[PDB]
Amino acid sequence: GVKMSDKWIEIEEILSGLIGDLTIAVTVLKDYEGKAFLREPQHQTKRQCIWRLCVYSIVINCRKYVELNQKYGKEIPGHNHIRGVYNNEINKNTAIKKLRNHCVAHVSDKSKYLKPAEVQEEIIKMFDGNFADEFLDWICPDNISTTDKSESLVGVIELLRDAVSA
Amino acid sequence: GVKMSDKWIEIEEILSGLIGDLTIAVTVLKDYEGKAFLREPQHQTKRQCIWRLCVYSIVINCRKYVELNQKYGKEIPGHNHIRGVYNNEINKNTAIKKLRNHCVAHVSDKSKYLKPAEVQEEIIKMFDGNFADEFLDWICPDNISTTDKSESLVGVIELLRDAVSA
Repeated sequence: GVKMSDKWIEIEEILSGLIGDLTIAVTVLKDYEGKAFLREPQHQTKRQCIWRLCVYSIVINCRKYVELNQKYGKEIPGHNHIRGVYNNEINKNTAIKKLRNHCVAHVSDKSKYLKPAEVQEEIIKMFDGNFADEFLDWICPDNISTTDKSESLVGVIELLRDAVSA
Repeated sequence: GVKMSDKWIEIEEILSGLIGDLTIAVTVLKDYEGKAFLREPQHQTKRQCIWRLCVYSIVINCRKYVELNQKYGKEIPGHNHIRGVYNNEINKNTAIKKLRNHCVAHVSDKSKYLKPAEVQEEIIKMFDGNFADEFLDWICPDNISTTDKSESLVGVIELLRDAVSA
């Protein structure tokens, strides 16, 4: 029959998942980047596989954050602005959607397919160069505790979760 | 205009990606499981996030293996059987598709949505219990080199890749 949507339950859930998945993808990636030997030529394949593992998860979740936004203008408005800012950054960075789409597409759906060299290019575009620090810190900085939560995606997503918990 | 499909190029690519992504997801998961402190209560969230990271990737790739199979009966037939066996195991294990679908679905598409407790249940179903060893070893065993390649998903996928390289 009919019922209440419990929108807010679903939203708290999704927000919480976003915080954890984005945080862990960054942490894992940084952990492995801390192993210098992985930058050697005989480990390139393995290293690339780690990057895809973490990057695919980041892009899937960045898009989810946008999709949540476009579904729920039912949002607390004291943060209405910072939220749109992060929403906008993600759309601006088109490598994100491109990577998500490829990673998630059905094998038969080749309209979204990126060849391996293309995936590599898209990853460089996403990070805006050869250095991951900026983008990673923008997703989730180390010791996010002592951090202006306006200054990272995960902090902003936490700003919303905590508000919704009320 | 019209051209050759270069099916075989695409297939070599996808197979190669499958080998690397399945292998790394298992390796990462095992690496973190080797850190005993992560099983403590204050780390449950983080530990769960690691499991989702790796499990989502495994399920996405297991399904891709099936989808590749259903798209290309153009396949070497000396391995025609082992391939269908692994294809069948994956379909049999319905938690795999369920998890894939949830992880990949659009936020607005709630026909596939699993609540957090449901995701946890599905993960236990996938592993057929509280111990990951069997399923993980079935995906990709340690030192896969000294291993009957018929005895793991990744070995079988390597059996095909290597053949296709010809």
